Amino acid sequence: AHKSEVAHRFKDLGEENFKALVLIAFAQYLQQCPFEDHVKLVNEVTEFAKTCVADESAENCDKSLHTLFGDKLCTVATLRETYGEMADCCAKQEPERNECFLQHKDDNPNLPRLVRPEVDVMCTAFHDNEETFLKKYLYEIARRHPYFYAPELLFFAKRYKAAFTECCQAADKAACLLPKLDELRDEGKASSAKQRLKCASLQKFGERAFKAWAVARLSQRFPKAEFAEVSKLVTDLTKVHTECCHGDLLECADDRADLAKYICENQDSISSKLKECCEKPLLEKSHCIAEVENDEMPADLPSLAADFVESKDVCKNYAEAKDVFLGMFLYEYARRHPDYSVVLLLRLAKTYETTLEKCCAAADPHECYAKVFDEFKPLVEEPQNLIKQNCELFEQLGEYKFQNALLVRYTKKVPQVSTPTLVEVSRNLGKVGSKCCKHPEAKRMPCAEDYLSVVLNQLCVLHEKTPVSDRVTKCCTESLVNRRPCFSALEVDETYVPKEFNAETFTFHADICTLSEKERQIKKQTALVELVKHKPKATKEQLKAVMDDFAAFVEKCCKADDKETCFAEEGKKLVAASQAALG
Ligand SMILES: CCCCCCCCCCCCCC(=O)O
Ligand SMILES: CCCCCCCCCCCCCC(=O)O
Ligand SMILES: CCCCCCCCCCCCCC(=O)O
Ligand SMILES: [Co+2]
Ligand SMILES: [Co+2]
Ligand SMILES: [Co+2]
Ligand SMILES: [Co+2]
Ligand SMILES: [Co+2]
Ligand SMILES: [Co+2]
Ligand SMILES: [Co+2]
Ligand SMILES: [Co+2]
Ligand SMILES: [Co+2]
Repeated sequence: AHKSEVAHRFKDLGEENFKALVLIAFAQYLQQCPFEDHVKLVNEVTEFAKTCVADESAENCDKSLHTLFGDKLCTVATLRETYGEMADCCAKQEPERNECFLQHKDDNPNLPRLVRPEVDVMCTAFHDNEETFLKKYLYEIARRHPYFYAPELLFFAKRYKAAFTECCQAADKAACLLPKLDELRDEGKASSAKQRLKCASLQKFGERAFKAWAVARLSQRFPKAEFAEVSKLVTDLTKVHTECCHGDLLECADDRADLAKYICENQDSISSKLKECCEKPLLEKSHCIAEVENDEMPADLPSLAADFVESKDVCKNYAEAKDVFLGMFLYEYARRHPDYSVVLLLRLAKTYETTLEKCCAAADPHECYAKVFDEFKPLVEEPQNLIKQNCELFEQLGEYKFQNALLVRYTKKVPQVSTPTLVEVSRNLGKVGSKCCKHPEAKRMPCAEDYLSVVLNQLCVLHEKTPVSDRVTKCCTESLVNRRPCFSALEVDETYVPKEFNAETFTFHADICTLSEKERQIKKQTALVELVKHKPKATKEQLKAVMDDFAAFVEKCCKADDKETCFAEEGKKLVAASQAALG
């Protein structure tokens, strides 16, 4: 396989893992081409690989995968028809050609939404046409998420299969399945957004900013590891994110294996918990190490007060290699705080920095910087107090009513954002409450950071494409440490011009009674926002009193025969009282 990289990779990867990545890849570059067309390209390329395994001497096996992929893209007939100047790439050398192709990938393709089929239909297809069933999904998921790291999407497509295995052969397949599909969807939609943010935050902020976030996260993960070790990994980890964001998966995947290789050797130098993962095969090893549990910190926890306070060379050591010192601070503090959000640990370091800038210029440095660890406690409480205020509320209200609290809350704060956005974001923010309040107190803040980050990012992408607010924009275009407290610090818009009434917005029909919870709930939540938009000035009590009356209205007309007249004639009456109530 010296001659042929193809064969080299068709052996490092399964045929099954290969065929899927080739499919993923082609979708990701050629988003508009049909499935049938692609599975044709897949098989042409697969048959070609095998040939090279047998004889690496076979013609066109010697070629680099870069050259072979491009050659196979330019094979496509509708390349000039559908993809225009993407076809012009095909006239260039393979350095410029591949880079050309990457530049034409649509960050947001305009493809219809994927409408989930009824379980019965799906399960039938899972049985009768499994491969076809499972490959379209990778296709549909990939066309829509072109920059998504193909190997991650390979792990997602197999957890998918395990749900049809489990939920299809069950009494109630629907009630079983759709919460596992919405679950994976949610985990997959998160992972997509996490990859954008990671790549975005590398360019929109410093490599320093990324290296710092990295120090802190890896110091929690591997607490029993020297600054020098941690430091080295931060470097290699940056190298890999900088490359994977360039977009070349081949080098990206290679670097990862190499890094994982380094990690799996030297494992006693890094962490205990890396054994499981380190056994795993190529693509998976890297995947697992990213997710490995935070290793236990050494029993001996030397006071960080001794080194960074209550010492003389604090200001000396800082003067030379301050970013080593700051880094050393952050490392030391990070491993002694795996329950802290990373955006917090960084905030603390920007403090220690900010402090030592002032206090080293000071006449008495020792007495100047003696209360730095007291400047951290307000910063630890703010995110902790919002964790408890919010998880308190959640338990009382349950997920739906929690969501509805958030809807009313945010609609007043930013009434300009479309009802659909507000509804999605609030729903999703509910799931953060569900996901993370089930985590114990320690583990709560990391959890929040992960999910908020994506929810907040997705929001911050959507909005900026179609801006409606100054205050959302300031927060999105702001530091990663300061992005969340910026949103938290939002207040109600007192300048809003209440929306006009429209009865159809508050009309309702019998369907709702038998509808699915999700789609029923969303119907009601649209109304809630629309209500709050139309009457922002209204009290909790006032809105509750309506919500109580709307509730009973449904409970009634869904226990009615000829519900349709009920809904119309009680909806006329409900609407009228409501206007009276809030008018
Ligand atoms: C509104 C979502 C409900 C779930 C709990 C949210 C709590 C927000 C505060 C915690 C933020 C942690 C990240 C950070 O340290 O900035
Ligand atoms: C347009 C949607 C705005 C969503 C705001 C997300 C805020 C995330 C942090 C939660 C902090 C508590 C709620 C708040 O007061 O903002
Ligand atoms: C003032 C204009 C007419 C308003 C009509 C009532 C709309 C309220 C719908 C809110 C949904 C409540 C949530 C629920 O009960 O699950
Ligand atoms: Co060979
Ligand atoms: Co190899
Ligand atoms: Co059968
Ligand atoms: Co998506
Ligand atoms: Co390359
Ligand atoms: Co390289
Ligand atoms: Co002292
Ligand atoms: Co967790
Ligand atoms: Co303003």
